[PDB]
Amino acid sequence: SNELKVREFYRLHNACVKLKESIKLIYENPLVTDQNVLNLGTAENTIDYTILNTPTLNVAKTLLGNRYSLDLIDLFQSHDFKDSNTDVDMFIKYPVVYDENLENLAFMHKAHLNDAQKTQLSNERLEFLGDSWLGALVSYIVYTRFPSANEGMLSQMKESIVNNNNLFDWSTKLNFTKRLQGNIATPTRVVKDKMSKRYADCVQAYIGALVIDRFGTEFLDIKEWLEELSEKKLAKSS
Amino acid sequence: SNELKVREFYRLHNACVKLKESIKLIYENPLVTDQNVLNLGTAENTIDYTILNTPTLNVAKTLLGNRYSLDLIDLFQSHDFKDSNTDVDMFIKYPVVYDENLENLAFMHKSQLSNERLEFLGDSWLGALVSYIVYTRFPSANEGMLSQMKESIVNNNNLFDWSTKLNFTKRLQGNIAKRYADCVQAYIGALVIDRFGTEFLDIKEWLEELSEKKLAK
Repeated sequence: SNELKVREFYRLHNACVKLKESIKLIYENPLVTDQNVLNLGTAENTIDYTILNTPTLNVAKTLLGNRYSLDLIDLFQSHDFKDSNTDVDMFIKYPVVYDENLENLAFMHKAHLNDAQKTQLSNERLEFLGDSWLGALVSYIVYTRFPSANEGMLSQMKESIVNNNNLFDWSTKLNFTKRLQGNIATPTRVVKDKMSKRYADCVQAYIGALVIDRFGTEFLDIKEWLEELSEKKLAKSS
Repeated sequence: SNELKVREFYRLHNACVKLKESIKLIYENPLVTDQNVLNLGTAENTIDYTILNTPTLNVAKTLLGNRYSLDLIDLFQSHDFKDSNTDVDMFIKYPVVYDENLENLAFMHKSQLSNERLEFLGDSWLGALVSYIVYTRFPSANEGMLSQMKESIVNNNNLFDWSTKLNFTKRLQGNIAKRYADCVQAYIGALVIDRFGTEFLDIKEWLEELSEKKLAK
């Protein structure tokens, strides 16, 4: 329950961060603030009319119009809200997964259960997802961090980060070795199992869990678009 | 003119979609609602205290308290706001790049300015998005099946077919009767650059901190 509060806090905080970003865009948008880009009372077959008549502009205008009563930007500012730091960070080591079952799944390896159900009790799917998303987030980091680098420099920098050796070093830093301890442990006196790959996979799976919990609408249009293009391939689900 | 308005319209609409998503999460968060099902405060421990005195909770409680004056969820519904369909879709064939300079750069082939970095970025984001698609769409597939499905989608042959359907051809040619796949990828790179905001920001910052040694090099 204590842990659940921390989990729900970051879910809440990240939603606040998104709201703040979103409202700033809306308040300052060229289409919303003046009539300097979008003329009023233009003819039915003009783009200005089409746009001004959208639910979107009606909502945006209503929001901008209500600032006198509650100014969302000023709300955040007056409470000294910070996006990337909060007082609760003291209680955590790394970004939090909101769903406790999902977090625990990230560390799970290989009467009875269906091969389908054991599949849900294995971090394999999460690892697959997390591997892809680690690559994308790191690619974004290198691309934005080195605006002059060419493809070869970006690829190399990325490779230096996402390789298994580096991920195993991350697992140690994040203390995943303890996460994987349960009832059965090899004593200090007997030769241990090979654990390196297993640790690296957990890192990927943990990122996969962070992604499942955070994926919302930021890239939803791209996502739906890609899913549509992929609809024929996705149909071959045998 | 028309074109600039469409670009700005989608930037605005996507911000409205995110606002609507976030406000719902804020209104319905267990820490904020009255049931107080997690016994925030009642428990009387240091974390309860820390949580209660955050800007975050203070902001959220103010938002909830103002619903009687303006309820953001009702606002959207009362205007029949739809996330994925708008009257402006008339003007477009596929998702819009807000920055026209960025869109143009995506069509500038490698060997000066070129799309090579965008292609790099967009190739990894295509992979991540398709991975998310198959993961969520086949909740029971094993890793092997997910990989087979994904690979059947993101290979250069499929990407070539897409570039054709999308008519990225009629944009690069006119006079004369792998390059094209790279454009599809660069375009996604552009879409990504335009949309990346706060949704994955905490993970991105954490990964960057973890990567600082490597990046300093």
